[PDB]
Amino acid sequence: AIDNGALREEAKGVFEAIPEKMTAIKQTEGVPLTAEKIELGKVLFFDPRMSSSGLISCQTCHNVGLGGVDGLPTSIGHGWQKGPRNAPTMLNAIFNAAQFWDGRAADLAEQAKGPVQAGVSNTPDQVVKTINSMPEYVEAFKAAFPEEADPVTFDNFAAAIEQFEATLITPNSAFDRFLAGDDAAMTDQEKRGLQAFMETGCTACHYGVNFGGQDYHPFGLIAKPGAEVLPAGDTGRFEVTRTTDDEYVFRAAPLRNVALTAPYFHSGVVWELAEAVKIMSSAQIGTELTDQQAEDITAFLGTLTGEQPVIDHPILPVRTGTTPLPTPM
Amino acid sequence: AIDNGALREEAKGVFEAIPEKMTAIKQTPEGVPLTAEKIELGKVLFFDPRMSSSGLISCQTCHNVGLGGVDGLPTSIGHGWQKGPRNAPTMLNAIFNAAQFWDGRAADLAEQAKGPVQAGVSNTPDQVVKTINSMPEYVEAFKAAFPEEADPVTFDNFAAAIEQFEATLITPNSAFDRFLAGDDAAMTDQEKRGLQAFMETGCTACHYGVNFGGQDYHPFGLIAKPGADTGRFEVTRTTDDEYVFRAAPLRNVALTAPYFHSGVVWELAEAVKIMSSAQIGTELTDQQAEDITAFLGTLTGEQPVIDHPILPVRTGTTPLPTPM
Ligand code: HEC
Ligand code: HEC
Ligand code: HEC
Ligand code: HEC
Ligand SMILES: [Ca+2]
Ligand SMILES: [Ca+2]
Repeated sequence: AIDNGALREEAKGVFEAIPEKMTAIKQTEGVPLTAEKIELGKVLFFDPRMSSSGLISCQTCHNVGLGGVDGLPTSIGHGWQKGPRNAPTMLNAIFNAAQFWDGRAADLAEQAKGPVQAGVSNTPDQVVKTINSMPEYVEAFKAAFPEEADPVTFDNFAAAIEQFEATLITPNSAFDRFLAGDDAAMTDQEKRGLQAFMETGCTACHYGVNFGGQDYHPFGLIAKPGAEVLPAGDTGRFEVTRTTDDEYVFRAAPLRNVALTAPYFHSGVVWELAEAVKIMSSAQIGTELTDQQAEDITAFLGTLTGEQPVIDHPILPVRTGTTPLPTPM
Repeated sequence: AIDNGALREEAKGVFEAIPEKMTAIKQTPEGVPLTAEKIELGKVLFFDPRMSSSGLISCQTCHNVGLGGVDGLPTSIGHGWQKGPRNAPTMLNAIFNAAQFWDGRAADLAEQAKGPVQAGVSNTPDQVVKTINSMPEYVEAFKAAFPEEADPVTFDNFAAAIEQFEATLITPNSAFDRFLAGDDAAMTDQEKRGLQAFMETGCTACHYGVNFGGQDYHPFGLIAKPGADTGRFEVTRTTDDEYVFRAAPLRNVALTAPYFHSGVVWELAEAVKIMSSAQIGTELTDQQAEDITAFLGTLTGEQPVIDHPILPVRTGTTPLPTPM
């Protein structure tokens, strides 16, 4: 066992490296990324005054220094949520065709907007009024949206953030460098894991540029008896189960930077990556791993960690006399 | 009115410009030298929300570098020394404040060497250290920053590193400093009338030196006027001068609403008018209040531009965050 050329050839049939840099989005030549929109989006992403309490920004739950996530079990950040979910990483989110953790199959079907806009309530008006009250924001929106008479809209808020989101990509992980042609980029163990990941059927669901993130499956995590009275490391506390009549579905989690984004699953109840791998060894989904395979895939998944964005923290617009006051709650 | 040379000369006897860059801290002689390794580790810690039991709150949360070094909210509770919720003061130029707390009884204030980060600091220290030790990138950074120490991951060192980072959170070259340094056109006529009124109406009794405050305490604080505008609050003497408040440092005041220890005033103009009162020996005309308000905007310096640190990755034995 262990031919690099064979392994690379096989991995190239199913995965793709993350690009070094994005130049446009929404190619279906798409929409040019521009410095002005990117910078406004960054400002918006870090501004806690876009929340009612004035403490919560996108950066709070999708923290760029912590793998694009908050490292906590669950939160509620978007109107489309039925309940609390683990925050997915913003890193590489631009590549995910499937935009939600879970839903009724037939409802996710005819659903266009992502989490930022889905459904979106009072918020848009409240966001715009907050933006309008600060002249530095108004000036920024006019520069980012030069062809727009009326540029401070919730759609434009969402558009500027999406442009910033497109810069939050993590090229040059060990796996990507292996893929490009560097044999020494991965260990023997990590290569054994790549091989096992591909042969045991994980790729049915975790494939393409993001190793997941593209489609939904009638399978999701549940607690076994006493899960909440058992050691947070303890094996066999949770397992995956097929939903009844396949009617409810979960997105196959995009596994890029997975080593950075514990805890795991839609409920954020698993803290060890090895345990998440063992849980995805299941007769029900059609994957079974030996102890060895589980160990090697775990080591493999560490190679999906890319170069983290280096981001200057923005200086936020000063509030003015009629900026809406934050709510205590 | 407005002999520039004379006004500048007057300002220099009572205020100082913010230095371009700090080189050492704790000069009591050559102080402690600032180093790259310590500043860097201090920045990581400052942004790391895993330093709180909830895993959500970092120093950055309440002292937000993109928001003038503050959270912009009326009050919070961040340090075991607080008697009650207080408006979070700015991190910007805090290094220069000899007075360390919003308020307290004169005596408890008198006996005390440790600032907010360390005062009264419980089980926190062990929890913090355990958390840092569980991540090898932290242990490496601590070894690099404190090379002379066999046991470098301590709560003392956590605070010492953050203190070095804090020393880079300074804001030189405000319009007032540029005027002080010789640029007559750095401030408008109104702003200069404001400087002049600030100096002659007695504000400098308490708001003086490099930070326009931050240096001592006074038996005077903000209280609400009953009712459930403009006459909503007033400054008042404490019950007998045993209870005192720190003269707020006015650097970057334009950026750090809301105002006063309770964070109940939103408009700078109103905070100025509040500080006009015979109680403290100040009295402003309508025109002086307005000129002083414009002037206080010349205290807004160059905001630090900081690369957001990439945090150490947690491991199997990193303590889990608390539901809260
Ligand atoms: C916590 C209180 C959050 C706030 C603040 C923000 N987000 Fe979020 N985000 C959060 C959760 C719990 C989820 C999962 C929702 C679900 O049930 O599917 C999300 C999801 C996203 C995504 C999708 C990522 C993907 O993999 O495709 C994106 C792009 C996203 N969120 C962006 C985002 C923006 C731009 C925010 C500021 C306006 C924001 N989030 C805040 C939790 C929280
Ligand atoms: C389709 C039937 C799947 C196959 C085959 C595999 N996975 Fe999977 N994975 C799938 C879903 C629907 C989910 C989310 C489930 C939930 O309840 O949250 C996942 C999730 C993971 C994770 C967690 C990643 C995260 O960010 O939380 C990991 C580490 C993972 N899956 C690994 C993995 C392995 C190694 C597989 C082959 C053995 C595998 N998955 C197969 C869908 C499907
Ligand atoms: C909100 C939950 C906060 C957290 C998180 C942090 N701080 Fe804080 N800080 C907060 C308040 C309400 C106050 C005033 C305390 C008082 O009543 O006097 C402070 C004060 C400071 C200061 C004093 C600054 C000055 O103007 O001289 C400093 C230097 C400071 N705090 C530092 C600091 C550090 C390093 C933090 C992370 C360890 C941190 N604060 C968190 C509110 C909150
Ligand atoms: C000594 C008795 C003082 C004199 C004279 C002046 N100020 Fe003051 N100031 C003082 C204290 C003790 C405080 C905080 C009190 C509290 O309850 O919080 C302040 C605060 C301010 C502020 C608010 C700044 C903030 O960051 O919250 C401003 C804008 C201010 N002071 C301005 C000001 C002016 C214009 C003065 C001359 C007319 C003046 N102060 C005098 C103490 C004292
Ligand atoms: Ca996660
Ligand atoms: Ca304030």
